[PDB]
Amino acid sequence: DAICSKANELLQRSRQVRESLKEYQKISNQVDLSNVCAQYRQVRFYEGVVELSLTAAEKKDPQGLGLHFYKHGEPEE
Repeated sequence: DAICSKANELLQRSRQVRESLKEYQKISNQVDLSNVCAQYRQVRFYEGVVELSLTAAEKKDPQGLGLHFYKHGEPEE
């Protein structure tokens, strides 16, 4: 929440103008990231953003739970 707001600000300062990028990496998580992502791109940060997205994906899951889900591929839990 508040942390998220801080993150947006973190990037926002970075929008104005390496360090802020790092600060973002620390914060990265969830849906708000979508909006935040557009911001990363503004200063041509495509490459870092992908690892960012990927790391986040792994961070929530750790780990390999989804793979099991696919194996069954069941609609059940």
